[PDB]
Amino acid sequence: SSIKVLKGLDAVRKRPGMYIGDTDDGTGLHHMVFEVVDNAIDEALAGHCKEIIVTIHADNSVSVQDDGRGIPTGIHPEEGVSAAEVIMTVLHAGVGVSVVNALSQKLELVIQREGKIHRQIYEHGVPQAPLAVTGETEKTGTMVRFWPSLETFTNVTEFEYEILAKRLRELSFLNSGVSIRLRDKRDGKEDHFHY
Ligand SMILES: O=C(O)c1ccc2c(c1)s/c(=N\C(=O)c1cc(Br)c(Br)[nH]1)n2Cc1ccccc1
Repeated sequence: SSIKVLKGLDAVRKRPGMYIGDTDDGTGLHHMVFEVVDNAIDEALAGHCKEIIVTIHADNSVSVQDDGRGIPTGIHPEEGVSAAEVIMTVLHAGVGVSVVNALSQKLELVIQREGKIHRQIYEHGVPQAPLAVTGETEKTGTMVRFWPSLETFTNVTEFEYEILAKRLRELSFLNSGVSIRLRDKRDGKEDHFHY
């Protein structure tokens, strides 16, 4: 279990184009955002009047936040770690957010679910500690922030607002019930897509 997880993530770094697309022309880099957004849209669609927030941070990390159910935090018996950790680290649990985690120098997960805030940090897909309770909340949802690995992504390594805005406008149109916010903390640029 311990070694298959490290191997599944290793397999993604060994053949990254097969999982995320071109790692040199900016395709793969922006696909990283699209993969997390697709998970948030899928959650948004599972509910009513849900909202997704996509933030380009000033340090060229991206966060994707939904106000959905929250990824489950209970122990997954096969692995003996939180379901959230399994979803983030096990390739076989639509390539999945585990690809983004494998190709991220750092990833931060914050889940709001069943009265509690839960947080976990990853480096190159490796958890730094078990998912932990950091406090109380009556909000629900999932926030993923990721810093793409420059051991994978070459040449085009800076996120382009217009590439994210165009995809999110398409996704707003195709999912007319979902609110999508895009925020660029590098310059204060902000858009709200809601059909
Ligand atoms: O409450 C449940 O039964 C339940 C199940 C799956 C599940 C959720 C809730 S929320 C969720 N995913 C997201 O909300 C999500 C993923 C990412 Br990346 C973002 Br941003 N939001 N799921 C999907 C899922 C979670 C674990 C295992 C399998 C599917």
